[PDB]
Amino acid sequence: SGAIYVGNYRVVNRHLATHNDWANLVWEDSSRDLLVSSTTAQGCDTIARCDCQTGVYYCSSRRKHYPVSFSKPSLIFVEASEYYPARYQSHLMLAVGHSEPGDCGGILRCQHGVVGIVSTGGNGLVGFADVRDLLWLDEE
Ligand SMILES: CN(C)C(=O)Cn1ncc2ccccc21
Ligand SMILES: [Zn+2]
Repeated sequence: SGAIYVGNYRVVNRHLATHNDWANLVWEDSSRDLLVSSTTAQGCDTIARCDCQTGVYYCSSRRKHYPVSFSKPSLIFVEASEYYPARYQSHLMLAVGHSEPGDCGGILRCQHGVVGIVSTGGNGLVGFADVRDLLWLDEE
């Protein structure tokens, strides 16, 4: 579990979105595993605006933050998990590291702020859903 809180937005994995998220929907995209809902209070997070390929991510299944190198957001085939069939996911970054299903929502961060959230795992990789292209998160 985990979310990004930027302005009056809550950014979550689409597959972990609550009824309250869907009832306050701003934008969702299954291919990215992202959903954004509206909040009443303002959030503490800053979104990175950059093409960094190094950062640090939170792994709940280890209670640890790990420094990683990661690929640029791409369209990638993801094998079946407890929450999705095998499919193509877009805007996905991969790194070498530990990821189980419950790790989804952990933040990946660089020197510029939040890059994305854990969205995939298995076979020694962790996949992150990028948010740095979503420039509208920074306003309105
Ligand atoms: C201000 N908002 C919410 C948006 O632009 C949301 N958004 N983000 C990407 C994207 C792709 C097509 C259509 C809407 C999309
Ligand atoms: Zn950066």
